Amino acid sequence: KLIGHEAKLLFLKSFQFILKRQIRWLITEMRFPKEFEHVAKIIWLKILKTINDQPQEELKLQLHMTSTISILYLASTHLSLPVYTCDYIKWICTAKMPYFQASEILPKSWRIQLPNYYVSILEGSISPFNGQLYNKIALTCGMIHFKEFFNSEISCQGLLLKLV
DNA sequence: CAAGTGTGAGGAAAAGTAGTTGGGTTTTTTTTGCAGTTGAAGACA
Repeated sequence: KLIGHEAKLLFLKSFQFILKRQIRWLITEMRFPKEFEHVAKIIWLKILKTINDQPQEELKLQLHMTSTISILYLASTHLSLPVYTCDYIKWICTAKMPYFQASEILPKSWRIQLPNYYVSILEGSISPFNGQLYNKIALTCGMIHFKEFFNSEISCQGLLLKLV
């Protein structure tokens, strides 16, 4: 039950939390060592950097259900391990991601952290429409300045194989 | 043929809050024994 800046801070925090839970199932499923884990961290460390700057009372951040996978997608692309469609289908099919419902957290309490123009909107609101999927991957790249930072973006001779 | 600024709204969701009701205490301001006695109507010198 918190409104305003600090409501945002833990909405921030919770967002922080689930992405991390997302990443570790990431490792278990793909077993792609420290590497997958740490690149993902700093990626959001980088994402956080900008959020603090336009703070004051900037509440444009609260990321969408999609921002998290865009983040993991961007980081993977760095690592260039896989593909998007395959990743998305696999994730939905096995609920590999905690993406769908936001009750996990470790919140019990973050849940009650009331919603404050936030936390309630997190975890499992809806399924992606059209580009919409990327309509934010691009934004994240925008926030990130990702292309300069990370090598070989979107590539994969593996998507071609997957496709044939 | 084609690419590019400016921008209004549509939509979602948990909890609150509405309407309609009821419950709910609350809260509350037929003589059966006795003995005596008074007053009565009636009566009298």
